[PDB]
Amino acid sequence: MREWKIIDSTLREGEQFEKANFSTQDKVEIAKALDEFGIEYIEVTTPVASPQSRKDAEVLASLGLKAKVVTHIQCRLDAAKVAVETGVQGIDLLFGTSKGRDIPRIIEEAKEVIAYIREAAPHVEVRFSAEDTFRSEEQDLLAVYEAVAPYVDRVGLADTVGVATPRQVYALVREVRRVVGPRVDIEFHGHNDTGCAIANAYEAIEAGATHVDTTILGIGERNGITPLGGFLARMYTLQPEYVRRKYKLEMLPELDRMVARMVGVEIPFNNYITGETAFSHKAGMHLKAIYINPEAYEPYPPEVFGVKRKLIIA
Amino acid sequence: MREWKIIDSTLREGEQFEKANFSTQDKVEIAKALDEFGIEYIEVTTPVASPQSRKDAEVLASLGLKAKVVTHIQCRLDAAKVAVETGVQGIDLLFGTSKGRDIPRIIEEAKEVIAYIREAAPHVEVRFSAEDTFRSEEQDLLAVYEAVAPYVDRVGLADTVGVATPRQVYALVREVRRVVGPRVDIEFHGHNDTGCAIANAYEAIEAGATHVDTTILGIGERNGITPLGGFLARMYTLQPEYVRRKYKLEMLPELDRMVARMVGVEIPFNNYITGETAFSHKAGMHLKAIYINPEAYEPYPPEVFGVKRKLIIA
Ligand SMILES: O=C(O)CCC(=O)C(=O)O
Ligand SMILES: O=C(O)CCC(=O)C(=O)O
Ligand SMILES: [Mg+2]
Ligand SMILES: [Mg+2]
Repeated sequence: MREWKIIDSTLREGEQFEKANFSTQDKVEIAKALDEFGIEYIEVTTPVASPQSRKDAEVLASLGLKAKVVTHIQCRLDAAKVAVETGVQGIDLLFGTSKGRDIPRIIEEAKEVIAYIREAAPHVEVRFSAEDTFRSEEQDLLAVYEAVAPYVDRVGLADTVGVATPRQVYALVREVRRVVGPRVDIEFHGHNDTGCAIANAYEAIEAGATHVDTTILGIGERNGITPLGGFLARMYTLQPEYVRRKYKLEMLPELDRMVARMVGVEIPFNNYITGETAFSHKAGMHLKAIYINPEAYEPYPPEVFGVKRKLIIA
Repeated sequence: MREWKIIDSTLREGEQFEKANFSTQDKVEIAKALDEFGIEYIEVTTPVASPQSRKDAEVLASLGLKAKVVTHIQCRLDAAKVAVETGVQGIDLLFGTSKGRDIPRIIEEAKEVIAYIREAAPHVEVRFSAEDTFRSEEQDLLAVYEAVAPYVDRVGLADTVGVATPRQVYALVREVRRVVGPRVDIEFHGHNDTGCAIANAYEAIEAGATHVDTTILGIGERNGITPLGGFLARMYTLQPEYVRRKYKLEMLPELDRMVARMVGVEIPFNNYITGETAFSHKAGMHLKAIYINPEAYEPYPPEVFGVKRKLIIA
């Protein structure tokens, strides 16, 4: 069934955006606004990055938000300790691409970090991801995921370089689901270098993924990851009842403006839903249809997301 | 095999962009620049739109470009006459969604318009599309395409409202290929309302499509269609030899600037390849990899497209 949640990573992946320079107060404002919106998880930079990243994690995790606050660390004993001490509700392990590949060792090293966390904070949710998941040799990847999955709440896949294709993502998520079973959750994180972050997230869900990483406006390393708004536009057309129940969709314009303001960008003219142009109609044969029925050339209603259409009649 | 061509529609679909107001000279400049780039087709607004659309079609078709110039008309006898008289090298018929549906009639009406064109201009390439192809009842759609295909050079599919999913596009293109046979070309046109225009174009090609519609920066009705640059980024990662042979890729920045300048927009901060941020790296563990190998977190080389990476070390 198509049930899924969003992990916002504006305060993690989004910090890796070129122009991101979030004050503790910027982060709190973003987190509170995402919580009001209904977002299920808020992921934050590793506490090990700096004394300020640690403090921010500590504060965000203690905000009393309905959303779970989770932090993203390298899969190391070092960083695990720091992470649990911050009070986060979840820890997202990333086993980085080093790595040749000795698999029961990798399995041992992962299970150890995971074991410490269960010991030291049994109520913290643990996710395990290998970096560059879609480009790793698949037998070894599945071998590691299959062995680690009984010990974790979730496994993730990361299209780190933004080159995975929708059918590749669908296929690999299906194989992961087959080896981890129905209980373990499956998270997808995808970069947008080839314009496939939204499509891939969607195919990931169709294949059984339960969690999708987004950032507001898609901010992140390079051209960033799956954007919150474009993702909701995609999901809304397919599950409109579900999506409108889950989230305060009319808040999207303000989330996009807030982050645009803070990182010093303009909202792209063609940005999903909230871009200057998202609902503009011009062709005569289009306009003549919008008068009998606004739906005729509209994928979704603009009022649902708190915006309006423009007609260009001249 | 993965052979395909691009039909640029900046001078057709792109004219339907909210802020598009192209002078005859703007169009000539765009067309010449696309021709230098290596684009195979340039599609232009219907000559029936206004006396100026007719003139522009006439001029563009007579520029002596290597690219074929083709015009997009309603599937009517009226408009066909006007179209051949302009000297275009191709005519792209669109049978609009009216339509209930009486199929041998629709087939008769289409075959007639097509027959006139063969009579009056036997060297003109004819494409047939039904509007809103992915949402039409499939048996009737395939019935019409199958009957019309022996008489045309190409059939197209249009995701008019921008809601088709990548696996739906793949499937329907496969079914169309099955009924039209290996000779007739297959064109895909997709809107970006749900962030799937690039993904869909790519899946269309994997399924056997031979032609993809793009506009520079994706300008078009609403948030527009498959953007030239994001499409090339997608294809380049998969067929780098082929793509770099076909097109002058280092011209992409200037094509994007030219159109941004003319329609009065800024290039999106995260725009594929040419956006301010397309090649910016920040995370410490990313930067430490870019020094040993720039490829480690880069989908494609920036110099290939005439741009540079940015490192954010502080
Ligand atoms: O752990 C993850 O899923 C994401 C880490 C990341 O930014 C990437 O691999 O692209
Ligand atoms: O004829 C076509 O393929 C495209 C016409 C169009 O703009 C659409 O259906 O979205
Ligand atoms: Mg990432
Ligand atoms: Mg269109």
